[PDB]
Amino acid sequence: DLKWHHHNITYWIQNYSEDLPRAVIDDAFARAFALWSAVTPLTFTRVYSRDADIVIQFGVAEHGDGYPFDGKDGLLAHAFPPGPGIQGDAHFDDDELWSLGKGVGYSLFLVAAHEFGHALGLDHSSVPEALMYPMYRFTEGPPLHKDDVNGIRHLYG
Ligand SMILES: CC(C)ON([C@@H](C(=O)N=O)C(C)C)S(=O)(=O)c1ccc(-c2ccccc2)cc1
Ligand SMILES: [Ca+2]
Ligand SMILES: [Ca+2]
Ligand SMILES: [Ca+2]
Ligand SMILES: [Zn+2]
Ligand SMILES: [Zn+2]
Repeated sequence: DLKWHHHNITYWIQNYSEDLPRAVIDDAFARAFALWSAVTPLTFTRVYSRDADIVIQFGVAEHGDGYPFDGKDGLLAHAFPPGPGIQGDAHFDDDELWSLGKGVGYSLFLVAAHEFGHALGLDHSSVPEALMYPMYRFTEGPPLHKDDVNGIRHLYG
């Protein structure tokens, strides 16, 4: 689907990377969601249930959906567009080192914010400063660009 048809989105952290403490991973995901909820009518609530809209997984190689990861670097993560089942879900390649990004590894916060954009129905942007641009680059500044917000408002108002 192009967009979620309800506004109260739920998410389930199915498993964890050992790269970071669980509370840090939880917080990284919460911050990524808060980025999008500030600019949409959507809310994001954590649940402990397989019936969540956005199921979050860490995995390596072929991890059950026919879109395999590739070891260290290269592919970082992927997410399915809105809809039932696997649709909406977000998977992170645990052959990466997940971190807060400033030093070694990839920022789990930034990559999750990008993936959650796909999970809400956004495609890749052509603006290099936008969050939805198809290349990772670490930044400590505001991730959202006009294009990201215009993209998400087009879907959600
Ligand atoms: C080369 C691109 C197109 O591939 N990426 C996947 C992707 O786009 N996943 O969303 C594809 C296979 C779906 S990615 O995993 O490498 C990747 C590249 C950049 C980012 C990214 C992360 C934070 C901020 C901006 C871009 C995330 C994954
Ligand atoms: Ca990889
Ligand atoms: Ca789903
Ligand atoms: Ca890892
Ligand atoms: Zn997957
Ligand atoms: Zn992407």
